[PDB]
Amino acid sequence: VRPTVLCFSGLDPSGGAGLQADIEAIGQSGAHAAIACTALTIQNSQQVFGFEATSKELLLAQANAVVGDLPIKCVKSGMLGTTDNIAALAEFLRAHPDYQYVLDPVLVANSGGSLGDQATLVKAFVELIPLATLITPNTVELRALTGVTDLDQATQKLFEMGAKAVLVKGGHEDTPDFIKNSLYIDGELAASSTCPCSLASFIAGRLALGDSLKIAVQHAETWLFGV
Amino acid sequence: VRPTVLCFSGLDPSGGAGLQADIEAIGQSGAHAAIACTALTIQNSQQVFGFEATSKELLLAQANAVVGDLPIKCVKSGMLGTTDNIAALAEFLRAHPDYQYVLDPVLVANSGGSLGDQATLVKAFVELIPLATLITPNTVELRALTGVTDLDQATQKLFEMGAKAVLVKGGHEDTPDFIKNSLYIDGELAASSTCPCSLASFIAGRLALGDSLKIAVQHAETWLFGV
Repeated sequence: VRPTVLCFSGLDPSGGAGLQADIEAIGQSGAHAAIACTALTIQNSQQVFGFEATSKELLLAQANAVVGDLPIKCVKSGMLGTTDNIAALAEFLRAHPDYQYVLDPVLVANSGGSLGDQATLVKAFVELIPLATLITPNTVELRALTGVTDLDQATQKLFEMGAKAVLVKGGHEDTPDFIKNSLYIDGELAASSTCPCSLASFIAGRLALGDSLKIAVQHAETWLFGV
Repeated sequence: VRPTVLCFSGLDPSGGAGLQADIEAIGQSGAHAAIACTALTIQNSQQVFGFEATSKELLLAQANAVVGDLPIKCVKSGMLGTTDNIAALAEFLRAHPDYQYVLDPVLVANSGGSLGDQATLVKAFVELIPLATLITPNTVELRALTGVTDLDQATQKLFEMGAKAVLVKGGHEDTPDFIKNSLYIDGELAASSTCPCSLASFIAGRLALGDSLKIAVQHAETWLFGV
């Protein structure tokens, strides 16, 4: 088996996002995907009708079945659904500090439909921020996590909250053709790029395969520049 | 969006089988996968610890969110978990007789671990057999569905039970290097082939794209001869 990325992600039946997108991205990165499903959502391209969040017990049962069997090198999270599941993931990560971890701070669906109570989820994410090898917020997620509207100030706030590295997707350098991404490591700009961007799972795959953070981010852009 | 295959399949956290394999195969066929998850299983490469079957209500809710939004052309089923879910799928298919349907009669995991009570599931599958465009049993599944050990006789029994077409995977022509597949249409041998075989979802994708059954089966073998 290839190095494995274990994904704590929700299921989108329409196949536009969620663990399906994780599987597609990780396969294309060259790694193997394993899945601990956090929720069965009821949604399509237009709206979210609702979701059934996985219990913390069933979430950890899925994850722990993978541990010891597959060569897990990295964890990726997307939709977690509940504060219980955020806490369960933190528990899992603290039991395995040797795993890398890519935090994609999903708060809402592509359609804008609810994937949980944002106020309580934002507060719960505080626990996961310092555990991540990389956090990948878009500009909306960045502001929600920090309560700061200025992008520069919000980025610094994330580092004050314990972030190790942050890939901010979008911002003042965007155009009709590209979203500009900025990679910060320990509060400093490390790479400033673009992307013709769901990058978390691909990056996780490259990290599992032994890439440096900068090399993983670059590969993910190259992948999309061919996608 | 590409033509869509809607998959009624279970989740295997280790990523060796289940809806993950459906997503990979359907993407490579050129179609789009949508998912109605029938169960969250707890398993790895070595064993099945257990599973939590999706309720018939949540199963249909996932499926119906996809209907009307995506261009569904084909349904594929794998693990269904419960007799309730087999009945729910039959209900769904009879509401949409225009969908093609590939029945992969999953009864047990790759490891040999239980995915439900085989005696009651075999009896429940009677309902789905006549609805399928194609059934894809391996030799074990073929014998279990029919209660017949002779492969030729079991195949004819499946047609007496209302089958329209059957792709039997494996048999007396197998070797250490290849499993031989036989495609029967209306009780007659239509194509006799080999395969260097989880073919159901790839075939479903090709059917969604407008291929004939024989052409879809051939494409699926060509795919593996490069995999």
